[PDB]
Amino acid sequence: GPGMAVKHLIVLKFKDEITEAQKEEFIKTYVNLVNIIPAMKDVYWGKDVTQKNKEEGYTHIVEVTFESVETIQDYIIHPAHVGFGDVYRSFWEKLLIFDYTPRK
Amino acid sequence: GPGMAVKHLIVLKFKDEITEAQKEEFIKTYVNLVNIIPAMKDVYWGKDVTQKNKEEGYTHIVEVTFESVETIQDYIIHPAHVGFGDVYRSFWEKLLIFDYTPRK
Ligand SMILES: CCCCCCCCCc1cc(O)cc(O)c1C(=O)O
Ligand SMILES: CCCCCCCCCc1cc(O)cc(O)c1C(=O)O
Repeated sequence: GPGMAVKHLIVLKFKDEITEAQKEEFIKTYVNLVNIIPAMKDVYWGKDVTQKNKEEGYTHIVEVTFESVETIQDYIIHPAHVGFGDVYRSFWEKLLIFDYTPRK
Repeated sequence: GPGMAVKHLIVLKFKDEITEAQKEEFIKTYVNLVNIIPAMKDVYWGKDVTQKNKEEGYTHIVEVTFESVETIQDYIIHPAHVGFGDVYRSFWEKLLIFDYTPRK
């Protein structure tokens, strides 16, 4: 179509002791970044329900739509993104980061 | 619309010896499954461009929409899916699978 987009995909595992209340606060603050970082055009997330890689332990997936890899860079270095890591890095055990253009 | 569908997300790293042409043939013959497996509605895929995961170097991402976890499981055991997985399993080094309903 006429618009171009790049998807920023994050896969996440929280540390075992993190509470559901803490996860909720974490996620609310993350999705709120759309009100702070204009590069972020869409945010959708979900929790895995099938546990096909239970041993690896990733549970959460977030998809963020951007116009280009250049605006993704603006999001990465935005002070609110750095600050989110400052406050919440201690909540996650591991992450996977991907940037790609979905195609058929 | 109000529908509550489920996304099937696959993240993959091929073995180092697999050629680009072989990866493309794998993807092409994976997308052909939409024509064979009733549950498989659509497929989008992409190649990661930012390479941020260090020792966990997944390269390819595929997203498939399904009605439900049950119809995902239909796709898993369908003989054309079993056959695809059987004969290409030696292609990949790392594989993660997630099933989730995207939400805001
Ligand atoms: C519904 C779950 C919300 C998960 C939010 C995860 C935020 C991760 C922040 C981050 C940390 C990092 O060390 C490297 C990065 O690339 C990134 C990023 O892409 O945002
Ligand atoms: C653009 C790259 C295309 C990737 C195709 C990956 C095929 C994976 C087949 C499989 C094997 C398995 O052991 C378990 C599973 O759930 C599955 C699956 O979900 O399809």
